[PDB]
Amino acid sequence: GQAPPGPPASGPCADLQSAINAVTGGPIAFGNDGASLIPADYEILNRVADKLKACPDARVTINGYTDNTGSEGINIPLSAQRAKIVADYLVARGVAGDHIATVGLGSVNPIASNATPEGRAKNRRVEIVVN
Repeated sequence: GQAPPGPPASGPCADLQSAINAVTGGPIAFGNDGASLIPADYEILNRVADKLKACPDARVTINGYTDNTGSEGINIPLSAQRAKIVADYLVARGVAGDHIATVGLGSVNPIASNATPEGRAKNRRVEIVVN
């Protein structure tokens, strides 16, 4: 079952969005595909987790994106994998996994032109959104 998403005084909390955005400096830029993030990864994810634990009442939606040059449909599970990576780190840092939501939107909000692989590398980014 799934507990009804009706939080009386839960949800609206400190601006973790702007807080985490301040550390990330925007979206989560990746530089590895096919394998997992090796040690000496991103201290930012460790930093982000800190404020997510500060207000574990909140819900965070990690949105993953991809380039549109790929086969549509696959982008969904793919970006969902990218987002899961962050969640795993957050949970590993002591953040409540049940309060973290990882989604894969594939190609939705394109940052750069897909004509160039560079832009595609930007488009495959992931963003942490606070509910």
